Amino acid sequence: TPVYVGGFLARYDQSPDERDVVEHWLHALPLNINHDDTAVVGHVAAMQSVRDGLFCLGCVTSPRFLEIVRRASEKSELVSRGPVSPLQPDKVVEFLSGSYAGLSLSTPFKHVALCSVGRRRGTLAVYGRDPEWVTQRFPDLTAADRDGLRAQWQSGDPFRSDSYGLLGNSVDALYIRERLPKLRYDKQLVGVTERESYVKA
Amino acid sequence: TPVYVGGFLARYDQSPDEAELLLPRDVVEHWLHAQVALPLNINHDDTAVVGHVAAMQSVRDGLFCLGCVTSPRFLEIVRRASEKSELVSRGPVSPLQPDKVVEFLSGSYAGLSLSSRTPFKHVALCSVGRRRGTLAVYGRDPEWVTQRFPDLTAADRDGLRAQWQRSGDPFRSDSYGLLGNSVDALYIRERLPKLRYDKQLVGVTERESYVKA
Ligand SMILES: Cc1ccc([C@@H](c2cn(C3CCCC3)nc2-c2ccccc2C)n2cccc(N3C[C@H](C(=O)N[C@]45CC[C@H](CC4)NC5=O)N(C)C3=O)c2=O)cc1
Ligand SMILES: Cc1ccc([C@@H](c2cn(C3CCCC3)nc2-c2ccccc2C)n2cccc(N3C[C@H](C(=O)N[C@]45CC[C@H](CC4)NC5=O)N(C)C3=O)c2=O)cc1
Repeated sequence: TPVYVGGFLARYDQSPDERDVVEHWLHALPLNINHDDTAVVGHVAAMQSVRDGLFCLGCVTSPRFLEIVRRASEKSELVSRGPVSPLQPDKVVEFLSGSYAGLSLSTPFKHVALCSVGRRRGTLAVYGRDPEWVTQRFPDLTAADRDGLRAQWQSGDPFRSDSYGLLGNSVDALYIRERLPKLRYDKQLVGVTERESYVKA
Repeated sequence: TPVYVGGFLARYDQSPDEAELLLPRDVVEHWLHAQVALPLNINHDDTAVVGHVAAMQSVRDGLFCLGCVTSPRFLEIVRRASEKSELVSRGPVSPLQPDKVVEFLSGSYAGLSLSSRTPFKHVALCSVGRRRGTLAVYGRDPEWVTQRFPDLTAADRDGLRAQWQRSGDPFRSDSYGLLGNSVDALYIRERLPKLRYDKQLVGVTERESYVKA
């Protein structure tokens, strides 16, 4: 029972302190925790460029990883408080949404990384059990674009690390400066403020 | 080898944001005159006892306490995890020497929080205290850690030292517990800002200590 995650990898809307490049850059891409090849959880399942940025849709497949997340979610207050509105409890989808709230890329496309908060602004990670559902979270998207994505989505366990790794990668995150302000930005920007979701930001 | 941790539980010069966090000097000192040794845990969780409180003392600027982290099951978990933490790797500053375990405690559990009505229930290592000034300073030597705190005076340290001259591993949890509790901390708002306020308040300039704030 895998988990999809979707978001923008790069946001044309925003000027860095760091569209042609990407569409050209196109014609098994893996997905890991925080850019650490001993921590591959699953794969990208689609990329696509649109009116406002590069958008990505990846799948989270690893039995050992998901097991940590399940166990770890059982001992989290945030998770226990559940999600909102009419959304139904999903301990695993909520704990990811909290832990790895951000997305980042490195063909020219090396891999996609789930991280606590992303390098390039506007890169909020939306988790969920259904790919259509996660695309439907982002108002800027269109159904022609979802056609681009659904076209793509419609080994063994590659996970070297363990809880301890994750435990250590987690408290690095705690010291990234003004991360919660940055994360709420990608919210009021990519519109997952509007369509309700499992996002904890 | 255990790790001591020290800091303010409450600051008299500070007005709370919640009315329920009032502890002033007259109430603290009354309780100190009141009559096991108090346990130390992670986030007020009775399953996460990592050791004990070794001393408390009312002093000019507040209530201060020194605590000891003895648990081998806990410390082991921490040891394994600092092994995989970029912050730990970057390393401490100035002339300090690397202490992976000490550094990771300083990151994960930057704060102290008292549990109080035997009116002192316990003390809690936690990622940030709701009282301000509750920065938690870790180190291998009780003295050294109290020397990290400017507001303290020899008379105050003599009272402290006189309490640390006082085996049932009490920890009942695991990495999963701490994993889940960490991503809670991620969504405490104005956390890093608040820790930094704590730093400047109590003197701990961080160029003389393992604090990571
Ligand atoms: C506000 C903020 C957010 C994030 C971070 C920052 C960070 C803070 N700490 C530390 C802080 C203390 C302990 C942890 N570690 C990191 C960190 C950096 C690199 C890899 C892993 C981690 C965890 N951070 C976090 C996650 C992912 C990041 N990147 C950079 C990479 C990147 O620049 N890749 C390039 C882009 C263009 C070109 C040249 C480089 N090609 C590429 O592949 N990228 C796009 C990312 O995924 C990243 O920069 C910093 C601040
Ligand atoms: C800026 C900020 C800092 C901390 C928190 C806040 C928090 C945010 N989240 C959530 C947020 C998302 C998931 C976790 N959980 C917590 C939380 C609370 C209690 C225990 C564990 C956790 C993790 N938080 C965290 C740790 C310790 C706190 N306490 C409790 C204690 C306390 O109030 N003890 C009292 C005082 C008077 C009376 C009734 C209670 N008698 C007592 O003994 N104390 C002195 C504190 O500092 C605490 O208030 C909130 C904001």
